[PDB]
Amino acid sequence: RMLVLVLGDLHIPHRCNSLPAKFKKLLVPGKIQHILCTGNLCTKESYDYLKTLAGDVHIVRGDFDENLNYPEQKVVTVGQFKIGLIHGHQVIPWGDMASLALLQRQFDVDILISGHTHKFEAFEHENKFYINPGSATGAYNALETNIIPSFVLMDIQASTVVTYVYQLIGDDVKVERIEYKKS
Ligand SMILES: [Mn+2]
Ligand SMILES: [Mn+2]
Ligand SMILES: [Mn+2]
Repeated sequence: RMLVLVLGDLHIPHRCNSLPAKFKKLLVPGKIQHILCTGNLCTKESYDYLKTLAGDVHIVRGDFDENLNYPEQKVVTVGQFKIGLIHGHQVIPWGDMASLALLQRQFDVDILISGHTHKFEAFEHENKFYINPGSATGAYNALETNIIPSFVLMDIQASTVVTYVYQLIGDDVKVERIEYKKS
């Protein structure tokens, strides 16, 4: 059993001063084994925060993120799951076959994670799982202001992943539980 935090698009401090208090209340050191961050933290402060939560922090570079030592994309292995991580503002030209061939690697995973849109999605398709954790600070994107702050915890065990989506909907924290099993 491994617990994974999936979040991103915090945009601190430029669109948000910090993670929603109600979310910080839920995140304590010593629980989570891995953090996958879709980028757009926008500062070392947040990275340092995440490192207090878990040692194994995988983050990728989002549009305009300062750090260069952040890979654009990665494939991580947790349990028996290959997990692909990319910010999601790449938006690749089809006709560029070479880049396309490289992409194969990112599509050939059990769990695909990306961000950028600040809009949460989670669903299983053809024995793969797709997650967009949305914005943990509910930061606005260029398209709209009312973004439900959300993040995801994945509990991974063997060939099963239970994904818990947390959303700050007004006053309260709502949780949907989504089960994904690989065959
Ligand atoms: Mn963003
Ligand atoms: Mn972005
Ligand atoms: Mn299944």
